[PDB]
Amino acid sequence: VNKERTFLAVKPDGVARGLVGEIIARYEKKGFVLVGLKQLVPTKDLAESHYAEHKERPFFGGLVSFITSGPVVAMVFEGKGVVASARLMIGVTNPLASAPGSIRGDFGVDVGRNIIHGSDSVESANREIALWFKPEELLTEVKPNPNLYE
Amino acid sequence: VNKERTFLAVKPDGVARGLVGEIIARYEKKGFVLVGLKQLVPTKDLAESHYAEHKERPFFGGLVSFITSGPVVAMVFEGKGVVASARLMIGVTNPLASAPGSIRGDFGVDVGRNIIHGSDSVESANREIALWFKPEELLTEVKPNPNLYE
Amino acid sequence: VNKERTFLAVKPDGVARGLVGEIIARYEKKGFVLVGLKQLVPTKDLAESHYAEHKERPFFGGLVSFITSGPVVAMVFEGKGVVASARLMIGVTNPLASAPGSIRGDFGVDVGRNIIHGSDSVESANREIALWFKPEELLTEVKPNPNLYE
Amino acid sequence: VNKERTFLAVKPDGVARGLVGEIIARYEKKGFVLVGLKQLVPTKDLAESHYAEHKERPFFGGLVSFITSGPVVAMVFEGKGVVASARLMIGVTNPLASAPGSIRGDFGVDVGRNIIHGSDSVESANREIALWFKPEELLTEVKPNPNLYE
Amino acid sequence: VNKERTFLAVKPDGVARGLVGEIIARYEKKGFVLVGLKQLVPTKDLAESHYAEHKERPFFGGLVSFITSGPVVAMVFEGKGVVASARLMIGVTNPLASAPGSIRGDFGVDVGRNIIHGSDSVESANREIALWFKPEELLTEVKPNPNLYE
Amino acid sequence: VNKERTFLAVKPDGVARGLVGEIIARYEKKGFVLVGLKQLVPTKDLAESHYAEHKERPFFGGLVSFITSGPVVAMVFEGKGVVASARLMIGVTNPLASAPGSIRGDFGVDVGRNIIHGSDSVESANREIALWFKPEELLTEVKPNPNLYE
Ligand SMILES: Nc1ncnc2c1ncn2[C@@H]1O[C@H](COP(=O)(O)OS(=O)(=O)O)[C@@H](OP(=O)(O)O)[C@H]1O
Ligand SMILES: Nc1ncnc2c1ncn2[C@@H]1O[C@H](COP(=O)(O)OS(=O)(=O)O)[C@@H](OP(=O)(O)O)[C@H]1O
Repeated sequence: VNKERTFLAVKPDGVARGLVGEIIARYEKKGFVLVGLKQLVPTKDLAESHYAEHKERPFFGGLVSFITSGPVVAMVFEGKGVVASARLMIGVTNPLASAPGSIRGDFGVDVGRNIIHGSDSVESANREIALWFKPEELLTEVKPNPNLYE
Repeated sequence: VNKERTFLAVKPDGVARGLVGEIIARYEKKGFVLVGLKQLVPTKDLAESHYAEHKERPFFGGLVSFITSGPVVAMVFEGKGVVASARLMIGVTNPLASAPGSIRGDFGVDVGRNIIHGSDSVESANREIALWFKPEELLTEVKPNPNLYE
Repeated sequence: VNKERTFLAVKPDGVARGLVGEIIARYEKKGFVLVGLKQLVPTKDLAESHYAEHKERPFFGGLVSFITSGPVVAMVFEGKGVVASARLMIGVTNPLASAPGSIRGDFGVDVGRNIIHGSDSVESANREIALWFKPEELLTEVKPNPNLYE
Repeated sequence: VNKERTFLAVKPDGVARGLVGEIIARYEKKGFVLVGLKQLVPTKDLAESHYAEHKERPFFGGLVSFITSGPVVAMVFEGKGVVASARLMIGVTNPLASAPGSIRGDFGVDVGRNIIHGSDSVESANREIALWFKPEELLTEVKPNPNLYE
Repeated sequence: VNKERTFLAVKPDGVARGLVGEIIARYEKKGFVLVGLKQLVPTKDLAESHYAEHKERPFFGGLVSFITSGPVVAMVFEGKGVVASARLMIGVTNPLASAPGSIRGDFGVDVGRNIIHGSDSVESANREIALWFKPEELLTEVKPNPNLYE
Repeated sequence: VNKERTFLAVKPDGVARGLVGEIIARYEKKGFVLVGLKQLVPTKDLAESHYAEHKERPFFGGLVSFITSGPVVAMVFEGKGVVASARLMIGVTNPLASAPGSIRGDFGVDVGRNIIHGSDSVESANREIALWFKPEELLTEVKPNPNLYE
């Protein structure tokens, strides 16, 4: 349904490099509605929890540290197939393998500093959202440009 | 030869969402010459005739209505391999499956409202052109940036 | 009223330099609705008539010749104070005195090749329109983004 | 000092027309740091309090309603002379009289729907900020591109 | 004559902030031809000589130091009235006072780090050019888009 | 290592069509540092040597001729995996087969005039670089945005 949602978060490197508006604009132009938005610096707790499935991976160490080394613009978009489209638009893990046109492909270079995070599945979406956003912070209703869907 | 032409038409949603300029600019930046251009509201007759090959398809119903529910910017471009290139740049039918950088992949979200139409073969081009444009409305001669071809 | 109209025409140099979409996009982004659009090569008659008020000026010679030396994308936009806003966005006669942000300021250099024409007054608007467009070629109705006006 | 801050808020039409990203990007490109950001629907109380100085003005009626008829992206930027600069970049009250390059001059058309609001004085900034943002939602420290200041 | 030239130089902050391409593109779009281009780190000797006219000015110390603290992309453009046009495009000394649309107005914030330098007069152009480019490094001939001048 | 380098060169058509700034900006946005830059007209000697590997290929004649028919903007970028990243960004030989988003895919149409050249391997990079730049013209040190690498 045209009410699917995903969790996106411009990480400390996207924020510091001034890529917040560019990244948001790409999604707005696509047709997805912003449903929640806010800036905060993640806590170790939030980072670990957010990155739970990578608990015993060599990189989990650095993920947690960096994602809490500064402000993060957390956000929630909504729209048909937003979870698949978002990831698609984001690119692939390694910015260097990301095709031009995608976020990481156009702006990224080191997997350590790959600008943004997008939920991988509606399952991780629903969890990630409920982790970063008090339900109060999300639009109870949404009306997309009528020229978007049939 | 560097004289092939394709028919393109920003559909009611492209036009209504204000994507006429961006769409044209993308092909102008590519190296193709506008040989014709015009805005109008297609008639049931033209829509049906335009969508002939999909007469007995479940969606044809909605195709003809929508493409006539408002203004359409019909246009004809020219240049080497313009037909294959236009489609590539337009993306795939479902905007969600269209790669970033393509028209439908950057601004589309529903198959029902997918912004633009490009001729799929030189065969359909020749026909589609002849349908929307009286031959008088088309450049009898063209001169592209000399820096474009060899 | 939000129904005022103006006549714009990307001249042979804007067209040849590939500035059609860029110029159209600027107006679309502003909030004005396209009401008519078409491409044609002006005839000596049309040029002279169009440039009537400059009949005995040293430059009238060249204006007429050049504006008929190639295709011209004639168009008609609509919206509140479109005639004043259009000119504003176009810039001033001499591209070099045109501030950055305007069309001529960003793209122009020689007054001889100043990319575009915009009607100077609603009076010249109403005349110019009726000169370049058979009434049939203009939308009988218009519905702008409801987010545009109050 | 390089710590001055101003309050900005993309109004319902900016948000609805999908201009959140572009607006933010313009200030990010300028050199200012986002110290706070969030989206919400203002309450009659906040709108009235926000528009206090215009209590007995004919338009105040519509100001409070509209700014509460939908989501608003409130945000706080920081940097040298940010208040005077923001306003300059925003343009003048009437979007039609706003020069190209400014926000209102590039995308606005009606005084009623003029996209964004910027604090007019450091005095109103300090107040406006304190109204929409709990001090917890604001960066306690900021570090701008070292290439920005001397 | 359409062969006047000016010396432009992206200072260390423009270079470090990644504004080289944007700045060149702005002039390329305008109509001016690149006649010389190169990246180098100014030597104290060159900075001093280049800033000769401000020898005993308070800021002279920092101008020389900063402009040699890193790579500068020196360039020479050519075109009718380029010197007055480049300056207009660059904006005014204080980036805060630069109108949106201008280089300094779109990206600068401190007078000390104001991105780029443009010759002030044809007098200074001829001089400045002769100072940073060996005559061999400048095009002996130039052919601008024929759609540019009359 | 984040110090790998590649040789890029905007060919005469990219230079003449005014794509220099756009092409540099694309790489600047990606994360790569400009380490050398300059504009020159290739001599037959250099074109031949540069195209050595295609000595007895049918197209070799035109490659050498065309690349010396005008100014070429030679440049050397630096960054982790730049050689494979630059190539990806450039697209594939036939601009018609280049995906949208890539340089050749966004602006090129003929294999003969395909805008830019990027080294194919670090082997060719080291060689090509050594051929168009005297070691003195390349930065002896580089400091990329700290928000780029881990
Ligand atoms: N090698 C390495 N070094 C550092 N950080 C890394 C590395 N591999 C993965 N990551 C980041 O951790 C998340 C891994 O998600 P993936 O599903 O892409 O894992 S994998 O790398 O593809 O195996 C994912 O973070 P988010 O995308 O922010 O969720 C990766 O970007
Ligand atoms: N010196 C000179 N040489 C060539 N062409 C010229 C010259 N002066 C004006 N024009 C063009 O003619 C129209 C004149 O309109 P203006 O009202 O601007 O006249 S004036 O030049 O300001 O006196 C106007 O054309 P449009 O803008 O296409 O209507 C000018 O661009």
